[PDB]
Amino acid sequence: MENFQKVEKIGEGTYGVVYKARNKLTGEVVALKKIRTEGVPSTAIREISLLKELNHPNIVKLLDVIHTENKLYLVFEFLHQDLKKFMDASALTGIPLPLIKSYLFQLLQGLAFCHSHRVLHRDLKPQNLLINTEGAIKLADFGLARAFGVPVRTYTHEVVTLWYRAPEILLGCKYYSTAVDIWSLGCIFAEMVTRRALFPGDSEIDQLFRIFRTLGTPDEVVWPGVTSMPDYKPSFPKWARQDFSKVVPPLDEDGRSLLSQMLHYDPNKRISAKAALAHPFFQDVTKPVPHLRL
Ligand SMILES: COCCCNc1cc(NCc2cccnc2)c(C(N)=O)cc1[N+](=O)[O-]
Repeated sequence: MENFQKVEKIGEGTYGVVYKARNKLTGEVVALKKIRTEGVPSTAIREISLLKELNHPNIVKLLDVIHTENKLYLVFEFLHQDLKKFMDASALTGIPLPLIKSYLFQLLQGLAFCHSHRVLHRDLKPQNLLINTEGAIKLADFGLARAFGVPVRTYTHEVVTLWYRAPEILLGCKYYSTAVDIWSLGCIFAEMVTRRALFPGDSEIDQLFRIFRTLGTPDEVVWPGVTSMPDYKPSFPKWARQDFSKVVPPLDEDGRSLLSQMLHYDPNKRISAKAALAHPFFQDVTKPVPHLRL
């Protein structure tokens, strides 16, 4: 580095190493990501740069895009904990419903904001939802997938998780819609509630079949056009749909009704972030503070 003092290694991200660092001139504490081959594609630069203006309280702020020495670094606002770690830490008694509801509400506001500006995330997962001691939760890395794409493995060879991937993506659709993020968030919502991943697939077909086993194998009635998707095979086993009462017990009917709308197969029928914010589930939403030991 030069202007940033490295405090500690956060880990290996989907695009490269991430460090907690301190700006030597301002003293500001940030997350510094070194982006992975030769020359840095100008298109990515222009696209990522546009993200500097995508500002919202529930979106991790992109502070700077440094393109020097033909290297690429992204400087982000720093938060002390991610939802994956917080969930593992809450596995004992689970995250209280009021906090789950507050987090879901805030995440939907972030999605509504990005989606209104036509920006998609495409790879939402607990690891990129960040929280602070004030009860805020923020979405990290919106827009990077479009700028850099999503790898099978990270640079250290870790397998990028498929657990939150929408079915249209798994079936080969080339054009992603905002619906892909609602799906991922629905999966995360279900995981906060049950304390178990909803669809923990370990391959693309295992991921797809896990979805089919729970929500039923999609057909033309529920998803017009599904049998014409690039990777759809008429040989897919036909599983009957299970009851949500069995999928996320003991979530109440407001919660199950919202989840069901976030997991509709047809992207076009899937609830939008803005409409989800108006769902009765949020009638009694509050902003509790989590128990965070840093
Ligand atoms: C390398 O990824 C592993 C997943 C966590 N990854 C991240 C976690 C963050 N914060 C929460 C946190 C968690 C643990 C320690 N210290 C801070 C931040 C950030 N912007 O503050 C960035 C990334 N990331 O850009 O990846």
